[PDB]
Amino acid sequence: MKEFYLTVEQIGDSIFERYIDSNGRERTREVEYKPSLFAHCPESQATKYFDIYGKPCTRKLFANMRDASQWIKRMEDIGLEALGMDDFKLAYLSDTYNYEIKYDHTKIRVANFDIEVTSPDGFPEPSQAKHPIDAITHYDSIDDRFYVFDLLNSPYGNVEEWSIEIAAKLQEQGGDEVPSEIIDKIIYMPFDNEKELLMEYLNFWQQKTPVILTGWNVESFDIPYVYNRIKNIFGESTAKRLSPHRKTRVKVIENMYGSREIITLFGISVLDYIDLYKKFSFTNQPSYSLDYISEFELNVGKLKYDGPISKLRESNHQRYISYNIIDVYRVLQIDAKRQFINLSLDMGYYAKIQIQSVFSPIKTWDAIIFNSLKEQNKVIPQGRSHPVQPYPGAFVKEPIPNRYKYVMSFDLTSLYPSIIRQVNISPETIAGTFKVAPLHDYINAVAERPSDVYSCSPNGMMYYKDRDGVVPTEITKVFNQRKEHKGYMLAAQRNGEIIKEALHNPNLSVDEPLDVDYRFDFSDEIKEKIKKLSAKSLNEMLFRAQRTEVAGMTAQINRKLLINSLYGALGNVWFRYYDLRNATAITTFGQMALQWIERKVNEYLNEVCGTEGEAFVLYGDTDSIYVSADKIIDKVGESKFRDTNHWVDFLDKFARERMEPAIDRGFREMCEYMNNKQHLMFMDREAIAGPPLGSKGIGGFWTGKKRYALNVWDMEGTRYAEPKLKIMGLETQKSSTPKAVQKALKECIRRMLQEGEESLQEYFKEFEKEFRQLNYISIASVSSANNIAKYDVGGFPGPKCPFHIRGILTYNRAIKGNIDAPQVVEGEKVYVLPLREGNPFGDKCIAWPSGTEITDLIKDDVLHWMDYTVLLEKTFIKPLEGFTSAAKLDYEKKASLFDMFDF
DNA sequence: GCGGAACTACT
DNA sequence: AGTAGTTCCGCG
Ligand SMILES: Nc1nc2c(ncn2[C@@H]2O[C@H](COP(=O)(O)OP(=O)(O)O)[C@@H](O)[C@H]2O)c(=O)[nH]1
Ligand SMILES: [Ca+2]
Ligand SMILES: [Ca+2]
Ligand SMILES: [Ca+2]
Ligand SMILES: [Ca+2]
Ligand SMILES: [Ca+2]
Ligand SMILES: [Ca+2]
Ligand SMILES: [Ca+2]
Ligand SMILES: [Ca+2]
Ligand SMILES: [Ca+2]
Repeated sequence: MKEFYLTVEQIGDSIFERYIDSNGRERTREVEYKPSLFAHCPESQATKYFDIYGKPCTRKLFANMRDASQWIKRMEDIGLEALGMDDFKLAYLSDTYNYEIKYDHTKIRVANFDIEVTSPDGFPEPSQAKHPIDAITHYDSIDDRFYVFDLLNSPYGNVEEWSIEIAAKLQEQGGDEVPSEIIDKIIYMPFDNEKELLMEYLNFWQQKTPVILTGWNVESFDIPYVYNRIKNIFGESTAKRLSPHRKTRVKVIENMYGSREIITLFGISVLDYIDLYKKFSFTNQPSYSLDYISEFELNVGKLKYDGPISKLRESNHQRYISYNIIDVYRVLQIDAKRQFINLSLDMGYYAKIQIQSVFSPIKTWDAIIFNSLKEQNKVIPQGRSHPVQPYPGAFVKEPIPNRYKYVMSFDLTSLYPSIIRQVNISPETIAGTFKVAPLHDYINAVAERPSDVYSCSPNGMMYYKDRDGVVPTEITKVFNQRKEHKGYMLAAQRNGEIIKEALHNPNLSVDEPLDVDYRFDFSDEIKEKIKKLSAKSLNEMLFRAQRTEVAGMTAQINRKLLINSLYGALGNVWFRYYDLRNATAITTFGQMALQWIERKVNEYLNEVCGTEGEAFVLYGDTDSIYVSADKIIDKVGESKFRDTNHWVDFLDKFARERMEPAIDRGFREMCEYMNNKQHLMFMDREAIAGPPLGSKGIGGFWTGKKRYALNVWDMEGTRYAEPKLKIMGLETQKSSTPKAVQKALKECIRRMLQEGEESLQEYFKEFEKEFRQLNYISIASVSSANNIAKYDVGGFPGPKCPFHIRGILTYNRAIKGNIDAPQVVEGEKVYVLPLREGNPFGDKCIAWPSGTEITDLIKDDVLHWMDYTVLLEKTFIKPLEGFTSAAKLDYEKKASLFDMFDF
């Protein structure tokens, strides 16, 4: 079909691009690309080229890129603007693919790899690569195979080959539980020497050069390690062969006692999945280990193996290798579920950029606006720098800490991109300034109307209402494109059902899969043929209908992610269209809006319930307001409600038929007041929360800004079977807290909201004793010792020493003169427990090796002096009180039943 | 490292 | 205790 690119690169004066041919073959190309730039000219030399300001420009075509750059520097001294796209890779993509790109991921080579490197001393530093690579599994998507390169005769031991027959059996037999559907997709290659092994790994890499490279943290470890290693042994010029163009660029970094290398390989796109998972996940994981995330996303357990990690190879090789493969596999399962690489390509090919530039909102948007502008003979402004300096932020109401029974919230749609469209804020729409009053004067409609000819903002800017802005025109385009892909998706997910129903009655015969476009609901003619098709054809059509559905879905998650990252570009000094005054016009507007709708709602609810000065808005998000329906319920006794599911119904209607309308009216009166281009502030109710009918629960509470808990029944229309707990900033998932205390802290919240003060106390008492009876290692902690030697002063903790190092020294002191005891080594991993004051160890804590169990040398004292109380009060009662105090409760009664017996 | 949450440590 | 100063994630 139409060809698409794989990678674009600027190597001096030529562009090096890898692409897919019109006949589907992968091809490479070199092009001494000849760029163009622009310069302003007089109103008599004008042609067809204009900047966003309307002033004419003349084109300048250079012989090569070096000249073009050279001409920009030169143009700088003269003091004249150099308009035009200065990143020549994007201009070349815009010229070579002047049409919507339609790609076929099935022709794109995506590589996923992980390596293993045995280390006696500390964690192997990549920038040094002193330790040999004894394993390396490479999964190629084109071939759908797991290529395992297993070493066999290292300076750290020699071993037996891996056995696939074993690998698939139950561990309870010696097997490694390697998934079934993976066993036949493995190609095991055993080697007798590293240098050998390594060379083969390169022939492999040239014969199957990745286009996209993934793994779990391959960017800050695996890649630099493989690079430096090969370098060390064969030379940087036979290491640069990991680059299809023999060009690399090594960047170095280091802070105090940490240092790293990130080797950018020319001609190949690196999308580290961890880096990727942290961006599109939108879920803060308290940890990002392959192990933790794999559990979260796959409810799969941390593969077991005993002994210290640094010797798992000479100890047990079989399992050593099997856990290398499993891990590469766990990463595919996460992608097969999150589909993040697939989202990368889509967004990448949409903006026409290098796929990795997806991590940068600046590049992506810069390309979109450029391409949009170029198709109109428009010339982009030259990027000039400006001093970084903050401006007002998001208004966040300081809530009065307390309990809140009935609460329903309202959110306004895509607030910021929406302001940019309402006020018409863009760099070339600025039209003036006005004498500005205090912000309070504006939220209260006390100040004078700024203008009757221009669109304004509370900060003092005015914009042109007669012309569309470059930025706002672009936002609207992307917004309308989502609606388009929604439809395609729904129609494909709909044509999908039709096809399945057909499959219930396959026609015994031989036919073909119909030639139809799945983005559109099938015609009656098609539907009628479906019923007669065979099972082969039909099953095919289901694939293709299913393919089309996912495609339209990713397309819209894309336009959605895009729109949300725009404000991030417009506020960044390095964005080509940045302007401090505009960035501030958006932020000051958003503030005013929120506090204006606040006054209005407080106005409308006090009138409707017949009262005065009452405050119904208890808290304000940056784009949300939380209202307490307390009186709105008291207005109806709360004894006239059948079940709880009844009042949820009632409030649901009271917000749609009365709340919403009074809100829309208010946002329009503000649109005129500020005289804006188009009214776009849409604030719809989203959540309904409170305590189960006829219960003692409190409903919810706020401790402070961004810290609250709500018992939610309905969210934007969908009624929950079981109420859901919404927890924000109460830190109930600290990595520092024992898993059992995380579950207990969440339990006290549910009981406070759904059951009540009484029910709370009962439970605090319960967890109290059950916690004091937990195994030690249960409540222990982990961290590693990677700078103990320094912190060590004559055997004791030196100044500013870290807790775990204190333990690693305390342990270190009780083991002097013993050889059976597991020693702690620089870089290893350890366990830490707080010791009770007065212990035989002489310090407040102690640590020990995580790879083996506590020496019988100290075990008994450790168990006897473990400081349960300090942990219990530090991780469970200190935070618990924050909730209770603010909510006006007590997790323990001071006076109980016994003080009736006059003992 | 990055960027930074997220932990000590001090006037 | 706010405000200021450190560790350090993820990788064997
Ligand atoms: N319009 C436009 N072109 C740019 C800018 N920067 C570099 N160019 C280059 O301008 C040329 C585009 O002109 P083109 O559309 O082919 O002109 P025409 O087709 O002869 O009218 C290409 O070499 C672009 O890469 C820019 O900011 N705006
Ligand atoms: Ca790894
Ligand atoms: Ca590993
Ligand atoms: Ca990284
Ligand atoms: Ca049939
Ligand atoms: Ca919100
Ligand atoms: Ca208006
Ligand atoms: Ca909504
Ligand atoms: Ca101190
Ligand atoms: Ca220091």
